[PDB]
Amino acid sequence: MLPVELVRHDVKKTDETSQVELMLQVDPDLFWFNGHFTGQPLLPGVAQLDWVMHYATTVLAQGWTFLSIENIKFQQPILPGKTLRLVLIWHAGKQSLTFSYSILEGDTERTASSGKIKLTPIME
Amino acid sequence: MLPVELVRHDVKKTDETSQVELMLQVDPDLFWFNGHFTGQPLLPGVAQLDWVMHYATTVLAQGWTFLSIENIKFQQPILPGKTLRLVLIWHAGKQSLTFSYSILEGDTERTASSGKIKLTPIME
Amino acid sequence: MLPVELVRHDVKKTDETSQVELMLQVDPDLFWFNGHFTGQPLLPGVAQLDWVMHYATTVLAQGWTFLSIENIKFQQPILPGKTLRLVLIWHAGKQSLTFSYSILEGDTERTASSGKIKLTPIME
Amino acid sequence: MLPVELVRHDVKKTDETSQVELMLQVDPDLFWFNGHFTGQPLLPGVAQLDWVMHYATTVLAQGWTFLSIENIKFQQPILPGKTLRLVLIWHAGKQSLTFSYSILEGDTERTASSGKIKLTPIME
Repeated sequence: MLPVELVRHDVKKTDETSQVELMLQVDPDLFWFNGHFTGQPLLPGVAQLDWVMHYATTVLAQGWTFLSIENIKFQQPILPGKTLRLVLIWHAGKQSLTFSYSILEGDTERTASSGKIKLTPIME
Repeated sequence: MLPVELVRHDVKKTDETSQVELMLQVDPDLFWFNGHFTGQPLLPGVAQLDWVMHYATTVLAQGWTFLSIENIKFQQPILPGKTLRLVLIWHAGKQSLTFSYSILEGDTERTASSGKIKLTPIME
Repeated sequence: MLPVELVRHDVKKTDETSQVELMLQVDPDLFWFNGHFTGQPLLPGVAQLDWVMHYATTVLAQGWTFLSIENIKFQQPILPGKTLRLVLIWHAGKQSLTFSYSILEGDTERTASSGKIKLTPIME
Repeated sequence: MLPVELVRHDVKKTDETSQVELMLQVDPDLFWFNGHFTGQPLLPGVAQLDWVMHYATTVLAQGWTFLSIENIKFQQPILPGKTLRLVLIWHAGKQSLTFSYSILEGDTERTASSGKIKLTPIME
């Protein structure tokens, strides 16, 4: 279910926005790609969001959780076996979490998906 | 991502099997149903498998993990807000995990999906 | 790709609304259910819309075509081999096409999906 | 539902096979991509097969129809707005229809999907 974590950069704190960059590997053996479920395997939106939420709340907004998706945009499908760069930016002020997925192949780096999510205090 | 656990009966041991019955609630707020990812919300197989594996390895086969799907069969779609009975039977001998999902509505109980999964000793 | 047409009632013209009722059989051999594509076969939204559009413009609004989906609502999945009642109501005034799908089993009739679509004159 | 036909080369008859090549445009307005049905739009297999069968039976095997999918393989997802080359080869002897989809971008041409289908004489 989860991606293989290649590298986890240190958190870059600025004024209000925090940042963490991860290099992830989309494992061909993830249930997301099992032949019994799909013949055109690609990382679905639920998984992309889920991964975003797991890293965002364990590394940037520990006491927060999902409220809503302000906007998501899937530009390129993510296939099994791809290497991804995941950038998460959290602005506790506006309570907005910005994310970005990019596929690294050769010397190229294409954006696969990006979006803004609203989070809320836990048991606020 | 997980279902709301309603009831967890006790493990029922026999010769070489371990059974566990659970009543789960398929929360409408699961990411699996987010409007941004689908208009026809239904519990996908990855989710049905993911849940089967989670309870199985935490309640019946603690030191085991997924190897392969011997056979799965989806008979009825599972909609958001449904109440489900999940029966897991584990035969450590044949190393086979049998599961069964049924939807409870009114006085009825229909099978939604069932299957057999092969598991393997972790770090074996 | 199309459903088997069991019965096609006569058009019931009233003041502004024109109607037609079809009984359809969802054939188990439709490409929509091919094992190579889906493991949990069910009639997807595109197909449901396509069928609505095909009957609606060859029987009620001959010189019109799709513009947009004002609202759709999927309440019950449609499985392979089911018998369906399809009701189409067209109000050329408001240029609105209303549709309704219901599954007939035993003495019951559940609504599977319904919605309103806006159409526009062809080559208008 | 159908793709926009850009170019249709002539049938290329050899010794035992028949061939036709088409350049198609995957129109962003197809129902296959309607926002109400998906957030990650991509040409599904049902659509890819449906198109293959349509051109094949109207250009190469007029008196034939689908029997079964000997093998299909989806290598690259097809996004809305892409230009595709579709190659169909029909061997009436072995009654096998071979197809191949490739995406044209820049100077590149990647295979998106390919497969072999068995057809049968209609009313045979």
